[PDB]
Amino acid sequence: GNNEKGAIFRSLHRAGQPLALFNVWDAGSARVVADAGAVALATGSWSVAAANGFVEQMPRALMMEVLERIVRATDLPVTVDLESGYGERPEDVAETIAMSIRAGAIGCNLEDSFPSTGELRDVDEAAARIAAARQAADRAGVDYFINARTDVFFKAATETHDERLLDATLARARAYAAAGADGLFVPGLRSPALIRALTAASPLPVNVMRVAETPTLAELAEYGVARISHGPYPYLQAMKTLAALVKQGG
Amino acid sequence: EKGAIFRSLHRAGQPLALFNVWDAGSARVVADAGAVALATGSWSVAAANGFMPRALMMEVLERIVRATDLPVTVDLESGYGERPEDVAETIAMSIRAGAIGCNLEDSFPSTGELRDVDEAAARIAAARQAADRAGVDYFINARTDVFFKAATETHDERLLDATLARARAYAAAGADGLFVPGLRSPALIRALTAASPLPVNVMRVAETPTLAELAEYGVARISHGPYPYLQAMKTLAALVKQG
Ligand SMILES: [Cl-]
Ligand SMILES: [Cl-]
Ligand SMILES: [Cl-]
Ligand SMILES: [Cl-]
Ligand SMILES: [Cl-]
Ligand SMILES: [Cl-]
Repeated sequence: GNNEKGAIFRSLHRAGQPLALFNVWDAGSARVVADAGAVALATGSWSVAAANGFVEQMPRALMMEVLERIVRATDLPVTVDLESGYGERPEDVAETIAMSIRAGAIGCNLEDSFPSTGELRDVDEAAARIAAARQAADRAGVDYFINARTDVFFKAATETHDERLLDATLARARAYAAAGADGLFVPGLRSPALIRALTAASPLPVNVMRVAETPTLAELAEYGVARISHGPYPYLQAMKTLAALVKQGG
Repeated sequence: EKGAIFRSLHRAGQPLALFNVWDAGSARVVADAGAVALATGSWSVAAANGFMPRALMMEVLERIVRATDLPVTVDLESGYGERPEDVAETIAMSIRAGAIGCNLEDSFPSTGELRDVDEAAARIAAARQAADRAGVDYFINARTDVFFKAATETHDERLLDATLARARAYAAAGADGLFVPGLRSPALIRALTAASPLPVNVMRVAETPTLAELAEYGVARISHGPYPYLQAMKTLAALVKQG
């Protein structure tokens, strides 16, 4: 049942032995990833939107329909990217999370940026959305993993990534943990020293994104990361293969 | 314009090469890669969506149509309809969805058996009339399963004879193209294209022969079934295994 899937998913967040997730975008891709030995599935908002011909411009109901097809395609635990939570106010984000649970997801990514400007929400406004999500999950009686994404590093040029940004990231992480987040996702962060400092101080299991060849999975694990994401890389590789067939006359 | 463009691309010896797409994202990728038209394939769409009801295919189809300015043809399998009247309705739905052609197959969908020639032709006629009634330039690619269903060892001049007699009945009914999946023999493909009343579509099995070699056989259209989807999923599986 979904609580057992939720428990399995939670248990896989292990500092130094990280959960690696590949984002799927439909039931076919879900099945392929599960058959290739994945231990859980994630959706990615970018991949799902691209697959469906969009640039939270995809309506929530259409995302939920996609999610249900993904969930029923395999027996693996599925986490869903809900972006900023498809809601103006905290109560609206709670409805979104509650709908994700009804759709059969056992966790989410919930991000702290405004879809209008891409700017960060105030720490406590962001935390209030997390708290509403936690409450919705708690009312459902489900074991549900809220992975709180912070865009502190993601929105900053790499050359500006330093201790001040790490400190801002950690202040958000503490607020988000207190509000009921289960994990912290910090995309855009690649510095070994900063990742080490983050995992040493974070109140929550840390998710980082792999983009370049470096750092590698083994390196990230050694820094103490608990979860590794790849964004739309899987979808983009699949589509590269498709485009090359077309050009090669294959 | 889309329909007339698509029709014009069926040139014997200068064939249209079609890749079957299965969602709006794949449609865009293929278009950006230089394709001049797009096809939907039923197997790929079903696979991507976890299989299929007519409504889901039409929903998928509309999203693929809106995704690019290319002409789009849709695989309608046997036509999603018990009687010719029902096939006409499926065609009408596809036109509302923005498709400018279809593949329509002459076999019973639950068994794979061929319909008698007059019943298969009547379904083509109903499709043609539905398109004519809608006032659209719509390309009906009549798929015959003669080589698809029959044992390889019966694949001879007699099976070609059967294929050609069906093609002529289908042409008289309003078909615009003839698709003969399961036909691989170069001698039979050459014989078929020389005698066919309609531009011929063959389906590539392997990467050999080249698009150039097939063109030299006089074919007008070359398709690839679910191969593009399967290759994309191969890459996805490999990525996961590499970690
Ligand atoms: Cl993604
Ligand atoms: Cl960095
Ligand atoms: Cl991700
Ligand atoms: Cl297909
Ligand atoms: Cl043959
Ligand atoms: Cl095909």
